[PDB]
Amino acid sequence: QPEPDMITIFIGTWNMGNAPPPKKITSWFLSKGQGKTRDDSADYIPHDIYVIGTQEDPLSEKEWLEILKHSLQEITSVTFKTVAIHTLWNIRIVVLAKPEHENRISHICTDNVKTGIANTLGNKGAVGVSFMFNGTSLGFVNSHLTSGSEKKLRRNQNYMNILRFLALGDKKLSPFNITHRFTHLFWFGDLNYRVDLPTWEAETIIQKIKQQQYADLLSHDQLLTERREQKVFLHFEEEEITFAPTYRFERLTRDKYAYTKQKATGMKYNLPSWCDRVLWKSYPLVHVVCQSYGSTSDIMTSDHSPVFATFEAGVTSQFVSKNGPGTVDSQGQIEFLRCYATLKTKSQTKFYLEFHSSCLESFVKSQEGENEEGSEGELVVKFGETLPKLKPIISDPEYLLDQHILISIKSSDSDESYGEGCIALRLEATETQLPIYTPLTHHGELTGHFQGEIKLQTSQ
Ligand SMILES: Cc1ccccc1CNc1nnnn1C
Repeated sequence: QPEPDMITIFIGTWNMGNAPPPKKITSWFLSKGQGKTRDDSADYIPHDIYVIGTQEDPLSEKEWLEILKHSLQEITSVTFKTVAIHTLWNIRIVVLAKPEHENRISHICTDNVKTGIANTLGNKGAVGVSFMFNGTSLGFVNSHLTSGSEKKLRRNQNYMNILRFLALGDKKLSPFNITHRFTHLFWFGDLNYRVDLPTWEAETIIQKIKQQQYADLLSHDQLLTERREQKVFLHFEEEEITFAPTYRFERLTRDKYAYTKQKATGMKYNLPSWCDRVLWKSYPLVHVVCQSYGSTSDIMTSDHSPVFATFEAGVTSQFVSKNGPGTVDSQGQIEFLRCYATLKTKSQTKFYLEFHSSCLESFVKSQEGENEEGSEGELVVKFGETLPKLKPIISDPEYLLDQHILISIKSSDSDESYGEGCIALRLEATETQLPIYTPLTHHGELTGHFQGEIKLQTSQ
């Protein structure tokens, strides 16, 4: 029975509005409703992995698991295995997988982050799950960010706290946050970004929604504008939105948006918004294709509609050779030529690199680089041809060309990372000097760039 080179992943996010669900929620898992929807001919084909994020979830873990499993069993006639479940307050994540994957999944981690301080600590934050699926690392984050149209900068701060402090994936990747630890990272939830238009325009917005004319609304969506301005979710992708705003509905219908200020809302307006979102970030040149992104039309217990997204995702096998794992394969090597880091820092410490990869027995520290002044004020750290030759555990090109090298540039004075990035080994040629490039980030913000050339030797 061959190991897969692709899987499909279902991501759901639903703010349940503290109400129990209706008796039937199958439309959610079938990607049916509005937006980019799944073809009917696929309805009985199970996804490999289902990741369900809820917010304002009033159910126990047991109660929700029973509903989810019975829902999937009805669609697919498969009894899914529970990989992980984790709840912070009323924010929950459930991962379910086909039983045939049970012995492909390992290294399961869960964590949560509570956002805010005093007043603002006690209901918002995030939960996450990570695991290995054969040779591929997968991370999943469900966040419930700060509410309210005038709090976009708080949401952005919530995002940075979650990616700094959520402890998932391989703890040996010490310089790297969750935005670098996984082959594929899915980040979803009630992100709570709003359509930034005047309150007076509420009825005009409703009109536009009834006409399925979303362009003049999406151009004011805070998440799209903040992402464009590099304020949040740097280097994440989102499918185009082609479904109506998923908040704020009158319960028990979808015919009415409930936007007007009420005592129950703290006298705040809730103009129709795309609060409920799915984004992802995958390592360079790894297959990932969004095959659905939409909202259900028939689940009406909450003031939000559920959102679904599904993905094809490339996966790799747990590779064994005669040599690695447990030794190097002298027929393999990775060389960096003429490499330099450009850093936004004002600091004047010396810097060194660390190379981390599961194709290495352990991470590799470089010598210090040579600091020069860039023309437009910046720090350029030159490595020349000084970088250590990396010795992969396996030389087979079917394995090595699918790997990645994480790079951290660290201060010699403090050993703190000033920037992290990632280089794919999925090269156009072996035994050939080829350009490489990654942006560098720290705490998920842009801090610089790393560029140079690579020369990869495989057994072929
Ligand atoms: C509503 C539902 C529930 C469980 C499984 C499938 C479906 C809809 N799919 C379907 N019905 N007839 N043909 N097809 C493709």
